Amino acid sequence: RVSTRSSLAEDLRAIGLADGDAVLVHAALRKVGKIVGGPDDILDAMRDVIGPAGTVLGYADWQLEDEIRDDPAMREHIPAFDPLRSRSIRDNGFWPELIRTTPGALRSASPGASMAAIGGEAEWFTADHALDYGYGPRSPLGKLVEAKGKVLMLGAPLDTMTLLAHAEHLADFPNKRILRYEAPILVDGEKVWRWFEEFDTSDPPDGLADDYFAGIVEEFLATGRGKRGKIGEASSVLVPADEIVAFAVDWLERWGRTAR
Amino acid sequence: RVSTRSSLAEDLRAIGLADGDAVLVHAALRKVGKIVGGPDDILDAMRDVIGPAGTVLGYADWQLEDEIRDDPAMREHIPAFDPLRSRSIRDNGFWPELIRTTPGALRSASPGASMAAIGGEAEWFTADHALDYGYGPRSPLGKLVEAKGKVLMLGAPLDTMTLLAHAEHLADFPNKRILRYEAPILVDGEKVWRWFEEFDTSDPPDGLADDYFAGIVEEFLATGRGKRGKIGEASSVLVPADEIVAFAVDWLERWGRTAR
Ligand SMILES: CC(=O)SCCNC(=O)CCNC(=O)[C@H](O)C(C)(C)COP(=O)(O)OP(=O)(O)OC[C@H]1O[C@@H](n2cnc3c(N)ncnc32)[C@H](O)[C@@H]1OP(=O)(O)O
Ligand SMILES: CC(=O)SCCNC(=O)CCNC(=O)[C@H](O)C(C)(C)COP(=O)(O)OP(=O)(O)OC[C@H]1O[C@@H](n2cnc3c(N)ncnc32)[C@H](O)[C@@H]1OP(=O)(O)O
Ligand SMILES: [Cl-]
Repeated sequence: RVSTRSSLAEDLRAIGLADGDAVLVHAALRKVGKIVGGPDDILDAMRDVIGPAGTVLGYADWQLEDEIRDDPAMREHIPAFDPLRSRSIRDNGFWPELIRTTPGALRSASPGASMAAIGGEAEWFTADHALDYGYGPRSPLGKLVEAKGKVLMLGAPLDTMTLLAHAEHLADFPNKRILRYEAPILVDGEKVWRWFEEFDTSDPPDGLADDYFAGIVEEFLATGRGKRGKIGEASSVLVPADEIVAFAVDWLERWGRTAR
Repeated sequence: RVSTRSSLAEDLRAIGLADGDAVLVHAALRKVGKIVGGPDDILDAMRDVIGPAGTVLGYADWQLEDEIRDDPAMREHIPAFDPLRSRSIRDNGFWPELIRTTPGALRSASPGASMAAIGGEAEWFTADHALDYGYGPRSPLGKLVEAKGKVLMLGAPLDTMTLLAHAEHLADFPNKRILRYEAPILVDGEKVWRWFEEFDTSDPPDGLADDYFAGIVEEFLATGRGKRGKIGEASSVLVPADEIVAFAVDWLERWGRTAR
Protein backbone atom coordinates (compact mmCIF):
# COMPACT_ATOMS: atom_id res chain seq x y z
CA ARG A 1 0.00 0.00 0.00
CA VAL A 2 1.43 3.34 -1.11
CA SER A 3 0.06 6.75 -0.15
CA THR A 4 0.00 9.77 -2.44
CA ARG A 5 -0.50 13.48 -1.88
CA SER A 6 -4.00 12.93 -3.26
CA SER A 7 -4.87 9.89 -1.15
CA LEU A 8 -3.44 11.40 2.04
CA ALA A 9 -5.60 14.48 1.47
CA GLU A 10 -8.73 12.32 1.30
CA ASP A 11 -7.69 10.45 4.46
CA LEU A 12 -7.27 13.80 6.23
CA ARG A 13 -10.64 15.06 5.01
CA ALA A 14 -12.24 11.81 6.18
CA ILE A 15 -10.91 12.20 9.71
CA GLY A 16 -12.24 15.76 9.91
CA LEU A 17 -9.71 18.32 8.66
CA ALA A 18 -11.46 21.18 6.88
CA ASP A 19 -10.86 24.52 5.20
CA GLY A 20 -9.27 27.11 7.48
CA ASP A 21 -8.38 24.71 10.30
CA ALA A 22 -5.39 25.17 12.58
CA VAL A 23 -3.99 21.76 13.54
CA LEU A 24 -1.06 20.83 15.77
CA VAL A 25 0.20 17.42 14.60
CA HIS A 26 2.08 14.76 16.54
CA ALA A 27 3.37 12.00 14.29
CA ALA A 28 5.04 8.61 14.23
CA LEU A 29 5.75 8.89 10.52
CA ARG A 30 6.91 5.28 10.11
CA LYS A 31 3.34 4.12 10.82
CA VAL A 32 1.99 5.90 7.73
CA GLY A 33 3.74 3.35 5.52
CA LYS A 34 5.10 3.98 2.05
CA ILE A 35 4.60 7.47 0.59
CA VAL A 36 5.42 8.29 -3.04
CA GLY A 37 6.87 11.71 -2.31
CA GLY A 38 8.03 10.95 1.21
CA PRO A 39 6.59 12.53 4.36
CA ASP A 40 6.47 15.96 2.69
CA ASP A 41 3.39 14.60 0.91
CA ILE A 42 1.68 14.62 4.31
CA LEU A 43 2.33 18.32 4.92
CA ASP A 44 1.42 19.13 1.31
CA ALA A 45 -1.83 17.15 1.57
CA MET A 46 -2.70 18.87 4.86
CA ARG A 47 -2.21 22.30 3.29
CA ASP A 48 -4.34 21.15 0.35
CA VAL A 49 -7.12 20.28 2.80
CA ILE A 50 -6.98 23.36 5.05
CA GLY A 51 -6.02 25.83 2.32
CA PRO A 52 -3.45 28.62 2.57
CA ALA A 53 -5.29 30.29 5.47
CA GLY A 54 -5.00 27.17 7.62
CA THR A 55 -2.01 26.49 9.85
CA VAL A 56 -0.10 23.29 10.64
CA LEU A 57 1.98 23.05 13.82
CA GLY A 58 4.55 20.70 15.28
CA TYR A 59 6.26 20.51 18.67
CA ALA A 60 9.89 21.47 18.05
CA ASP A 61 11.44 21.97 21.51
CA TRP A 62 15.24 21.82 21.10
CA GLN A 63 18.19 19.53 21.65
CA LEU A 64 19.73 20.86 24.86
CA GLU A 65 20.11 17.88 27.20
CA ASP A 66 19.90 18.41 30.96
CA GLU A 67 23.01 16.26 31.49
CA ILE A 68 24.67 18.96 29.37
CA ARG A 69 22.94 22.21 30.32
CA ASP A 70 23.85 21.39 33.91
CA ASP A 71 27.45 20.18 33.48
CA PRO A 72 29.28 23.46 34.26
CA ALA A 73 32.48 22.76 32.31
CA MET A 74 30.48 22.64 29.05
CA ARG A 75 28.53 25.81 29.89
CA GLU A 76 30.42 28.14 27.54
CA HIS A 77 30.35 25.67 24.61
CA ILE A 78 26.54 25.38 24.53
CA PRO A 79 25.06 27.52 21.73
CA ALA A 80 22.19 29.79 22.67
CA PHE A 81 18.70 28.84 21.62
CA ASP A 82 18.09 30.47 18.24
CA PRO A 83 14.53 29.94 16.93
CA LEU A 84 15.82 30.19 13.36
CA ARG A 85 18.69 27.67 13.67
CA SER A 86 18.17 25.34 16.66
CA ARG A 87 17.01 21.98 15.37
CA SER A 88 13.96 20.30 16.86
CA ILE A 89 14.39 17.79 19.66
CA ARG A 90 14.83 14.42 18.00
CA ASP A 91 12.61 12.77 20.63
CA ASN A 92 9.59 14.25 18.84
CA GLY A 93 10.40 12.61 15.51
CA PHE A 94 11.12 14.04 12.10
CA TRP A 95 7.73 15.77 11.85
CA PRO A 96 8.50 19.08 13.64
CA GLU A 97 11.85 19.31 11.82
CA LEU A 98 9.89 18.67 8.63
CA ILE A 99 7.70 21.71 9.26
CA ARG A 100 10.54 23.85 10.63
CA THR A 101 12.71 23.35 7.53
CA THR A 102 9.91 23.89 5.00
CA PRO A 103 10.15 27.31 3.31
CA GLY A 104 7.89 29.86 4.96
CA ALA A 105 7.87 28.10 8.33
CA LEU A 106 8.21 29.97 11.61
CA ARG A 107 9.26 28.89 15.09
CA SER A 108 8.39 30.46 18.44
CA ALA A 109 10.83 31.86 21.00
CA SER A 110 10.18 29.84 24.19
CA PRO A 111 12.87 27.14 23.87
CA GLY A 112 11.52 24.06 25.65
CA ALA A 113 7.93 24.77 24.59
CA SER A 114 8.85 26.05 21.13
CA MET A 115 6.49 25.25 18.26
CA ALA A 116 7.00 25.23 14.50
CA ALA A 117 4.17 26.49 12.32
CA ILE A 118 3.41 26.91 8.62
CA GLY A 119 0.40 28.47 6.93
CA GLY A 120 -1.76 31.55 7.02
CA GLU A 121 -1.63 32.23 10.77
CA ALA A 122 1.92 31.00 11.44
CA GLU A 123 2.95 34.54 12.41
CA TRP A 124 0.10 34.66 14.93
CA PHE A 125 0.72 31.25 16.51
CA THR A 126 4.48 31.72 16.90
CA ALA A 127 4.50 35.31 18.16
CA ASP A 128 4.66 36.43 21.79
CA HIS A 129 5.43 32.97 23.20
CA ALA A 130 6.14 33.55 26.90
CA LEU A 131 9.55 32.39 28.08
CA ASP A 132 8.29 31.48 31.55
CA TYR A 133 5.26 29.16 31.69
CA GLY A 134 5.51 28.52 27.96
CA TYR A 135 2.51 26.17 28.08
CA GLY A 136 0.05 28.76 29.40
CA PRO A 137 -2.22 31.28 27.69
CA ARG A 138 0.59 33.20 25.94
CA SER A 139 1.74 30.26 23.84
CA PRO A 140 0.85 28.46 20.59
CA LEU A 141 -1.18 26.01 22.68
CA GLY A 142 -3.33 28.73 24.23
CA LYS A 143 -3.89 30.29 20.82
CA LEU A 144 -4.88 26.86 19.48
CA VAL A 145 -7.71 26.85 22.04
CA GLU A 146 -8.70 30.45 21.29
CA ALA A 147 -8.62 29.80 17.53
CA LYS A 148 -10.69 26.61 18.09
CA GLY A 149 -8.04 24.50 16.41
CA LYS A 150 -7.50 20.75 16.45
CA VAL A 151 -4.87 18.20 17.45
CA LEU A 152 -4.03 15.32 15.12
CA MET A 153 -2.25 12.29 16.57
CA LEU A 154 -0.76 10.84 13.37
CA GLY A 155 0.16 7.33 14.49
CA ALA A 156 1.71 8.93 17.58
CA PRO A 157 1.16 7.44 21.05
CA LEU A 158 -1.72 9.29 22.68
CA ASP A 159 0.30 10.38 25.72
CA THR A 160 2.45 12.61 23.48
CA MET A 161 -0.43 15.12 23.13
CA THR A 162 1.43 18.21 24.35
CA LEU A 163 -1.78 20.28 24.37
CA LEU A 164 -2.77 18.60 27.65
CA ALA A 165 0.25 20.24 29.29
CA HIS A 166 -1.67 23.46 28.68
CA ALA A 167 -4.55 21.89 30.60
CA GLU A 168 -2.09 21.04 33.38
CA HIS A 169 -1.19 24.74 33.45
CA LEU A 170 -4.76 26.05 33.67
CA ALA A 171 -6.17 23.39 35.99
CA ASP A 172 -6.53 24.23 39.68
CA PHE A 173 -5.23 21.34 41.79
CA PRO A 174 -2.90 21.28 44.80
CA ASN A 175 0.89 21.06 44.89
CA LYS A 176 1.77 21.69 41.26
CA ARG A 177 5.50 21.05 40.98
CA ILE A 178 7.20 24.22 39.80
CA LEU A 179 10.36 23.72 37.74
CA ARG A 180 13.28 26.13 37.57
CA TYR A 181 16.20 25.76 35.18
CA GLU A 182 18.74 27.95 33.40
CA ALA A 183 19.11 27.97 29.63
CA PRO A 184 21.05 30.09 27.11
CA ILE A 185 19.02 32.29 24.75
CA LEU A 186 19.62 35.40 22.66
CA VAL A 187 19.22 38.87 24.16
CA ASP A 188 20.22 41.82 21.96
CA GLY A 189 21.80 39.40 19.53
CA GLU A 190 24.14 37.88 22.11
CA LYS A 191 24.08 34.62 24.03
CA VAL A 192 22.78 35.15 27.57
CA TRP A 193 22.05 32.64 30.32
CA ARG A 194 18.53 33.08 31.70
CA TRP A 195 16.67 31.40 34.54
CA PHE A 196 13.34 29.86 33.51
CA GLU A 197 10.27 28.87 35.51
CA GLU A 198 7.38 26.64 34.44
CA PHE A 199 5.05 23.95 35.64
CA ASP A 200 6.70 20.57 35.18
CA THR A 201 5.87 18.97 31.82
CA SER A 202 8.62 16.31 32.19
CA ASP A 203 7.03 14.37 35.12
CA PRO A 204 3.31 14.04 35.94
CA PRO A 205 1.69 15.42 39.08
CA ASP A 206 2.70 13.12 41.91
CA GLY A 207 0.02 10.44 42.07
CA LEU A 208 -0.53 9.85 38.34
CA ALA A 209 1.42 7.70 35.91
CA ASP A 210 3.82 9.07 33.30
CA ASP A 211 1.34 8.15 30.53
CA TYR A 212 -1.92 9.42 32.03
CA PHE A 213 -2.35 11.79 29.07
CA ALA A 214 -3.19 8.65 27.08
CA GLY A 215 -5.96 7.75 29.52
CA ILE A 216 -7.44 11.25 29.31
CA VAL A 217 -7.52 11.15 25.51
CA GLU A 218 -9.10 7.69 25.52
CA GLU A 219 -11.77 8.91 27.95
CA PHE A 220 -12.45 11.90 25.70
CA LEU A 221 -12.79 9.68 22.63
CA ALA A 222 -15.10 7.41 24.63
CA THR A 223 -17.59 10.30 24.81
CA GLY A 224 -17.79 10.28 21.00
CA ARG A 225 -16.48 13.85 20.75
CA GLY A 226 -13.40 13.02 18.67
CA LYS A 227 -12.72 11.08 15.49
CA ARG A 228 -10.56 8.06 14.72
CA GLY A 229 -9.36 7.27 11.23
CA LYS A 230 -6.56 5.94 9.08
CA ILE A 231 -3.98 8.34 7.64
CA GLY A 232 -2.11 6.13 5.23
CA GLU A 233 -1.47 3.02 7.30
CA ALA A 234 -1.23 5.02 10.55
CA SER A 235 -4.08 4.81 13.05
CA SER A 236 -4.88 8.41 13.88
CA VAL A 237 -7.02 10.56 16.16
CA LEU A 238 -8.42 14.05 15.56
CA VAL A 239 -9.76 16.01 18.54
CA PRO A 240 -10.93 19.63 18.91
CA ALA A 241 -8.44 21.62 20.95
CA ASP A 242 -10.93 23.62 23.03
CA GLU A 243 -13.07 20.64 24.03
CA ILE A 244 -10.23 18.33 25.05
CA VAL A 245 -8.61 21.09 27.12
CA ALA A 246 -11.88 21.78 28.94
CA PHE A 247 -12.29 18.01 29.31
CA ALA A 248 -8.76 17.60 30.68
CA VAL A 249 -8.99 20.57 33.07
CA ASP A 250 -12.24 19.10 34.41
CA TRP A 251 -10.56 15.73 34.94
CA LEU A 252 -7.50 17.21 36.68
CA GLU A 253 -9.46 19.52 38.98
CA ARG A 254 -11.78 16.72 40.04
CA TRP A 255 -8.80 14.46 40.70
CA GLY A 256 -7.32 17.27 42.80
CA ARG A 257 -10.35 17.55 45.08
CA THR A 258 -9.96 13.87 46.07
CA ALA A 259 -7.02 14.86 48.27
CA ARG A 260 -7.65 14.73 52.00
CA ARG B 1 36.07 13.08 24.83
CA VAL B 2 33.62 15.75 23.68
CA SER B 3 34.06 18.16 20.77
CA THR B 4 33.08 21.83 20.80
CA ARG B 5 32.80 24.63 18.26
CA SER B 6 36.24 25.73 19.48
CA SER B 7 37.89 22.30 19.45
CA LEU B 8 36.55 21.39 16.01
CA ALA B 9 37.86 24.72 14.70
CA GLU B 10 41.36 23.87 15.92
CA ASP B 11 41.03 20.38 14.43
CA LEU B 12 39.97 21.88 11.09
CA ARG B 13 42.88 24.33 11.17
CA ALA B 14 45.28 21.46 11.89
CA ILE B 15 44.15 19.51 8.83
CA GLY B 16 44.62 22.56 6.61
CA LEU B 17 41.46 24.65 6.27
CA ALA B 18 42.33 28.33 5.89
CA ASP B 19 40.73 31.73 5.38
CA GLY B 20 38.74 32.03 2.16
CA ASP B 21 38.71 28.30 1.36
CA ALA B 22 35.90 26.63 -0.56
CA VAL B 23 35.50 23.08 0.75
CA LEU B 24 33.10 20.36 -0.39
CA VAL B 25 32.66 18.04 2.59
CA HIS B 26 31.64 14.38 2.67
CA ALA B 27 30.85 13.25 6.19
CA ALA B 28 30.05 10.24 8.36
CA LEU B 29 29.06 12.32 11.37
CA ARG B 30 28.45 9.47 13.85
CA LYS B 31 32.17 8.98 14.17
CA VAL B 32 32.96 12.56 14.95
CA GLY B 33 31.82 11.41 18.38
CA LYS B 34 30.10 13.49 21.02
CA ILE B 35 29.60 17.17 20.11
CA VAL B 36 28.20 19.63 22.66
CA GLY B 37 25.95 21.50 20.24
CA GLY B 38 25.46 18.64 17.81
CA PRO B 39 26.75 18.49 14.23
CA ASP B 40 25.92 22.17 13.65
CA ASP B 41 29.07 22.83 15.70
CA ILE B 42 31.09 21.36 12.82
CA LEU B 43 29.58 23.74 10.26
CA ASP B 44 29.89 26.71 12.62
CA ALA B 45 33.53 25.76 13.24
CA MET B 46 34.30 25.46 9.52
CA ARG B 47 32.83 28.92 8.94
CA ASP B 48 34.95 30.25 11.81
CA VAL B 49 38.04 28.84 10.08
CA ILE B 50 37.33 29.82 6.45
CA GLY B 51 35.57 33.08 7.32
CA PRO B 52 32.43 34.52 5.72
CA ALA B 53 34.13 34.61 2.30
CA GLY B 54 34.72 30.86 2.33
CA THR B 55 32.13 28.36 1.16
CA VAL B 56 31.11 24.95 2.55
CA LEU B 57 29.41 22.45 0.24
CA GLY B 58 27.62 19.15 0.61
CA TYR B 59 26.35 16.70 -1.99
CA ALA B 60 22.55 16.79 -1.76
CA ASP B 61 21.25 14.79 -4.76
CA TRP B 62 17.57 14.03 -4.10
CA GLN B 63 15.32 11.24 -2.97
CA LEU B 64 13.47 10.00 -6.07
CA GLU B 65 14.16 6.28 -6.19
CA ASP B 66 14.40 4.39 -9.48
CA GLU B 67 11.73 1.91 -8.31
CA ILE B 68 9.15 4.67 -7.95
CA ARG B 69 10.34 6.93 -10.78
CA ASP B 70 10.34 4.04 -13.23
CA ASP B 71 6.92 2.73 -12.10
CA PRO B 72 4.51 4.27 -14.63
CA ALA B 73 1.44 3.96 -12.38
CA MET B 74 2.84 6.46 -9.85
CA ARG B 75 4.46 8.83 -12.37
CA GLU B 76 1.80 11.49 -11.75
CA HIS B 77 2.17 11.33 -7.95
CA ILE B 78 5.94 11.96 -8.05
CA PRO B 79 6.68 15.59 -7.11
CA ALA B 80 9.00 17.59 -9.32
CA PHE B 81 12.53 18.36 -8.22
CA ASP B 82 12.41 21.73 -6.46
CA PRO B 83 15.90 22.92 -5.45
CA LEU B 84 14.28 24.81 -2.57
CA ARG B 85 12.13 21.97 -1.18
CA SER B 86 13.43 18.53 -2.24
CA ARG B 87 15.34 17.03 0.67
CA SER B 88 18.78 15.51 0.19
CA ILE B 89 19.23 11.84 -0.61
CA ARG B 90 19.47 10.12 2.74
CA ASP B 91 22.28 7.73 1.87
CA ASN B 92 24.65 10.71 1.68
CA GLY B 93 24.09 11.21 5.42
CA PHE B 94 22.71 14.10 7.42
CA TRP B 95 25.53 16.46 6.38
CA PRO B 96 24.13 17.78 3.05
CA GLU B 97 20.69 18.14 4.65
CA LEU B 98 22.40 19.98 7.51
CA ILE B 99 23.80 22.58 5.12
CA ARG B 100 20.68 22.75 2.96
CA THR B 101 18.43 23.59 5.93
CA THR B 102 20.81 26.16 7.43
CA PRO B 103 19.54 29.73 6.84
CA GLY B 104 21.37 31.39 3.97
CA ALA B 105 22.26 28.15 2.19
CA LEU B 106 21.57 27.58 -1.49
CA ARG B 107 21.16 24.50 -3.66
CA SER B 108 21.84 23.96 -7.36
CA ALA B 109 19.32 22.97 -10.02
CA SER B 110 20.67 19.72 -11.51
CA PRO B 111 18.71 17.13 -9.49
CA GLY B 112 20.95 14.06 -9.30
CA ALA B 113 24.14 16.13 -9.12
CA SER B 114 22.66 18.90 -6.98
CA MET B 115 24.87 20.51 -4.34
CA ALA B 116 24.08 22.52 -1.22
CA ALA B 117 26.35 25.44 -0.42
CA ILE B 118 26.62 28.07 2.31
CA GLY B 119 29.09 30.94 2.51
CA GLY B 120 30.55 33.79 0.53
CA GLU B 121 30.42 32.25 -2.96
CA ALA B 122 27.36 30.03 -2.42
CA GLU B 123 25.49 31.91 -5.15
CA TRP B 124 28.34 31.31 -7.59
CA PHE B 125 28.81 27.60 -6.83
CA THR B 126 25.09 26.81 -7.13
CA ALA B 127 24.34 28.95 -10.20
CA ASP B 128 24.13 27.61 -13.74
CA HIS B 129 24.39 23.91 -12.84
CA ALA B 130 23.97 22.10 -16.16
CA LEU B 131 21.02 19.72 -16.26
CA ASP B 132 22.74 17.26 -18.59
CA TYR B 133 26.24 16.12 -17.60
CA GLY B 134 25.88 17.70 -14.18
CA TYR B 135 29.40 16.61 -13.18
CA GLY B 136 31.24 18.47 -15.94
CA PRO B 137 32.64 22.00 -16.14
CA ARG B 138 29.27 23.76 -15.65
CA SER B 139 28.73 22.37 -12.16
CA PRO B 140 29.80 23.02 -8.57
CA LEU B 141 32.53 20.42 -9.08
CA GLY B 142 33.97 22.27 -12.07
CA LYS B 143 33.88 25.55 -10.15
CA LEU B 144 35.56 23.87 -7.17
CA VAL B 145 38.55 23.13 -9.41
CA GLU B 146 38.55 26.63 -10.91
CA ALA B 147 38.41 28.17 -7.43
CA LYS B 148 41.23 25.84 -6.27
CA GLY B 149 39.02 24.57 -3.47
CA LYS B 150 39.36 21.51 -1.28
CA VAL B 151 37.57 18.27 -0.48
CA LEU B 152 37.39 17.07 3.13
CA MET B 153 36.42 13.46 3.78
CA LEU B 154 35.11 13.93 7.34
CA GLY B 155 35.16 10.33 8.55
CA ALA B 156 33.53 9.31 5.25
CA PRO B 157 34.83 6.35 3.24
CA LEU B 158 37.27 7.58 0.62
CA ASP B 159 35.35 6.14 -2.34
CA THR B 160 32.49 8.61 -1.69
CA MET B 161 34.56 11.53 -3.06
CA THR B 162 32.12 12.72 -5.72
CA LEU B 163 34.67 15.19 -7.13
CA LEU B 164 36.34 12.22 -8.85
CA ALA B 165 33.22 11.75 -10.99
CA HIS B 166 34.11 15.16 -12.41
CA ALA B 167 37.49 13.64 -13.28
CA GLU B 168 35.63 10.75 -14.95
CA HIS B 169 33.79 13.37 -17.00
CA LEU B 170 36.96 15.08 -18.20
CA ALA B 171 39.11 12.00 -18.72
CA ASP B 172 39.47 10.72 -22.28
CA PHE B 173 39.21 6.93 -22.10
CA PRO B 174 37.24 4.60 -24.38
CA ASN B 175 33.70 3.29 -24.01
CA LYS B 176 32.31 5.67 -21.41
CA ARG B 177 28.88 4.51 -20.24
CA ILE B 178 26.33 7.19 -21.14
CA LEU B 179 23.16 7.16 -19.01
CA ARG B 180 19.75 8.30 -20.19
CA TYR B 181 16.88 8.71 -17.74
CA GLU B 182 13.88 10.98 -17.29
CA ALA B 183 12.94 12.90 -14.15
CA PRO B 184 10.32 15.52 -13.20
CA ILE B 185 11.58 19.09 -12.81
CA LEU B 186 10.10 22.58 -12.74
CA VAL B 187 9.52 24.33 -16.08
CA ASP B 188 7.70 27.69 -15.91
CA GLY B 189 6.87 26.92 -12.30
CA GLU B 190 5.08 23.67 -13.17
CA LYS B 191 6.03 20.00 -13.15
CA VAL B 192 7.43 18.69 -16.44
CA TRP B 193 9.16 15.40 -17.22
CA ARG B 194 12.55 15.84 -18.88
CA TRP B 195 15.01 13.36 -20.35
CA PHE B 196 18.51 13.50 -18.89
CA GLU B 197 21.90 12.39 -20.20
CA GLU B 198 25.10 11.99 -18.19
CA PHE B 199 28.17 9.83 -17.82
CA ASP B 200 27.42 7.02 -15.38
CA THR B 201 28.29 7.95 -11.79
CA SER B 202 26.57 4.99 -10.09
CA ASP B 203 28.66 2.22 -11.71
CA PRO B 204 32.40 2.35 -12.49
CA PRO B 205 33.83 2.12 -15.99
CA ASP B 206 33.68 -1.49 -17.14
CA GLY B 207 36.78 -3.18 -15.73
CA LEU B 208 37.20 -1.27 -12.45
CA ALA B 209 35.85 -1.95 -8.97
CA ASP B 210 32.93 -0.09 -7.42
CA ASP B 211 35.35 1.46 -4.90
CA TYR B 212 38.29 2.39 -7.14
CA PHE B 213 37.89 6.05 -6.13
CA ALA B 214 39.34 4.97 -2.77
CA GLY B 215 42.49 3.61 -4.42
CA ILE B 216 43.06 6.82 -6.37
CA VAL B 217 42.74 8.91 -3.20
CA GLU B 218 45.15 6.68 -1.27
CA GLU B 219 47.71 6.87 -4.05
CA PHE B 220 47.28 10.65 -4.22
CA LEU B 221 47.95 10.80 -0.48
CA ALA B 222 51.08 8.70 -1.00
CA THR B 223 52.54 11.44 -3.22
CA GLY B 224 52.56 13.53 -0.03
CA ARG B 225 50.23 16.23 -1.33
CA GLY B 226 47.18 15.60 0.86
CA LYS B 227 46.80 15.87 4.61
CA ARG B 228 45.37 13.42 7.12
CA GLY B 229 44.09 14.37 10.54
CA LYS B 230 41.30 13.82 13.03
CA ILE B 231 38.24 16.05 13.23
CA GLY B 232 36.86 15.13 16.61
CA GLU B 233 37.21 11.36 16.73
CA ALA B 234 36.78 10.95 12.96
CA SER B 235 39.74 10.03 10.76
CA SER B 236 39.74 12.62 8.00
CA VAL B 237 41.49 13.54 4.75
CA LEU B 238 41.91 16.98 3.15
CA VAL B 239 42.95 17.22 -0.50
CA PRO B 240 43.19 20.13 -2.97
CA ALA B 241 40.42 19.91 -5.54
CA ASP B 242 42.45 20.93 -8.59
CA GLU B 243 45.35 18.55 -7.96
CA ILE B 244 43.36 15.49 -7.21
CA VAL B 245 41.28 15.92 -10.36
CA ALA B 246 44.40 16.33 -12.49
CA PHE B 247 45.89 13.31 -10.70
CA ALA B 248 42.72 11.27 -11.33
CA VAL B 249 42.44 12.30 -14.99
CA ASP B 250 46.05 11.14 -15.37
CA TRP B 251 45.21 7.82 -13.71
CA LEU B 252 42.07 7.18 -15.78
CA GLU B 253 43.57 8.14 -19.14
CA ARG B 254 46.63 5.95 -18.61
CA TRP B 255 44.37 3.06 -17.63
CA GLY B 256 42.38 3.70 -20.81
CA ARG B 257 45.44 3.43 -23.05
CA THR B 258 46.08 -0.13 -21.79
CA ALA B 259 43.27 -1.38 -24.04
CA ARG B 260 43.52 -2.31 -27.76
C1 LIG C 1 4.45 14.85 26.88
C2 LIG C 1 5.06 15.47 25.61
O1 LIG C 1 4.95 16.67 25.40
S1 LIG C 1 5.91 14.32 24.52
C3 LIG C 1 6.40 15.56 23.27
C4 LIG C 1 5.76 15.38 21.89
N1 LIG C 1 6.18 14.12 21.27
C5 LIG C 1 5.79 13.84 20.02
O2 LIG C 1 5.11 14.61 19.34
C6 LIG C 1 6.26 12.52 19.43
C7 LIG C 1 5.14 11.77 18.70
N2 LIG C 1 5.79 10.60 18.11
C8 LIG C 1 6.21 9.53 18.81
O3 LIG C 1 6.13 9.42 20.03
C9 LIG C 1 6.86 8.46 17.95
O4 LIG C 1 6.73 7.20 18.59
C10 LIG C 1 8.32 8.91 17.94
C11 LIG C 1 8.79 9.85 16.82
C12 LIG C 1 9.29 8.32 18.97
C13 LIG C 1 8.81 7.76 17.02
O5 LIG C 1 8.20 7.79 15.71
P1 LIG C 1 8.63 6.78 14.47
O6 LIG C 1 7.91 6.89 13.17
O7 LIG C 1 9.88 5.97 14.64
O8 LIG C 1 9.69 7.95 13.94
P2 LIG C 1 9.43 9.30 13.02
O9 LIG C 1 8.10 9.86 13.34
O10 LIG C 1 10.62 10.17 13.14
O11 LIG C 1 9.38 8.81 11.45
C14 LIG C 1 10.53 8.44 10.66
C15 LIG C 1 10.39 8.59 9.12
O12 LIG C 1 11.25 9.64 8.58
C16 LIG C 1 11.11 9.78 7.08
N3 LIG C 1 12.16 10.77 7.41
C17 LIG C 1 12.92 11.20 8.42
N4 LIG C 1 13.79 12.07 7.92
C18 LIG C 1 13.61 12.16 6.60
C19 LIG C 1 14.21 12.88 5.64
N5 LIG C 1 15.20 13.68 6.03
N6 LIG C 1 13.85 12.81 4.36
C20 LIG C 1 12.81 11.95 4.00
N7 LIG C 1 12.20 11.21 5.02
C21 LIG C 1 12.61 11.34 6.29
C22 LIG C 1 11.30 8.26 7.10
O13 LIG C 1 10.29 7.41 6.47
C23 LIG C 1 11.68 7.99 8.55
O14 LIG C 1 11.72 6.57 8.84
P3 LIG C 1 12.92 5.56 8.40
O15 LIG C 1 13.85 5.80 9.52
O16 LIG C 1 12.31 4.23 8.41
O17 LIG C 1 13.41 6.01 7.09
C1 LIG D 1 29.70 7.47 -5.68
C2 LIG D 1 29.14 8.66 -4.90
O1 LIG D 1 29.09 9.78 -5.41
S1 LIG D 1 28.74 8.35 -3.22
C3 LIG D 1 27.99 9.99 -2.91
C4 LIG D 1 28.50 10.74 -1.68
N1 LIG D 1 28.28 10.01 -0.43
C5 LIG D 1 28.60 10.64 0.71
O2 LIG D 1 29.00 11.80 0.74
C6 LIG D 1 28.37 9.88 2.00
C7 LIG D 1 29.62 9.92 2.89
N2 LIG D 1 29.23 9.22 4.11
C8 LIG D 1 29.15 7.89 4.21
O3 LIG D 1 29.35 7.10 3.28
C9 LIG D 1 28.72 7.41 5.59
O4 LIG D 1 29.23 6.09 5.80
C10 LIG D 1 27.19 7.40 5.46
C11 LIG D 1 26.43 8.67 5.83
C12 LIG D 1 26.46 6.10 5.09
C13 LIG D 1 26.94 6.94 6.91
O5 LIG D 1 27.40 7.89 7.89
P1 LIG D 1 27.08 7.72 9.50
O6 LIG D 1 27.63 8.76 10.41
O7 LIG D 1 26.08 6.71 9.92
O8 LIG D 1 25.74 8.66 9.30
P2 LIG D 1 25.58 10.30 9.29
O9 LIG D 1 26.76 10.92 8.65
O10 LIG D 1 24.23 10.60 8.73
O11 LIG D 1 25.64 10.72 10.92
C14 LIG D 1 24.49 10.40 11.71
C15 LIG D 1 23.93 11.22 12.94
O12 LIG D 1 24.30 12.67 12.84
C16 LIG D 1 23.64 13.67 13.76
N3 LIG D 1 22.17 13.79 13.35
C17 LIG D 1 21.37 13.39 12.33
N4 LIG D 1 20.24 14.09 12.34
C18 LIG D 1 20.35 15.03 13.27
C19 LIG D 1 19.51 16.00 13.68
N5 LIG D 1 18.33 16.08 13.07
N6 LIG D 1 19.84 16.85 14.66
C20 LIG D 1 21.08 16.72 15.26
N7 LIG D 1 21.94 15.70 14.82
C21 LIG D 1 21.55 14.87 13.85
C22 LIG D 1 23.44 12.50 14.63
O13 LIG D 1 24.51 12.27 15.64
C23 LIG D 1 22.82 11.19 13.78
O14 LIG D 1 23.34 9.94 14.40
P3 LIG D 1 22.74 9.06 15.60
O15 LIG D 1 21.76 8.36 14.75
O16 LIG D 1 23.79 8.17 16.15
O17 LIG D 1 22.21 10.06 16.53
CL1 LIG E 1 -16.40 16.76 41.92
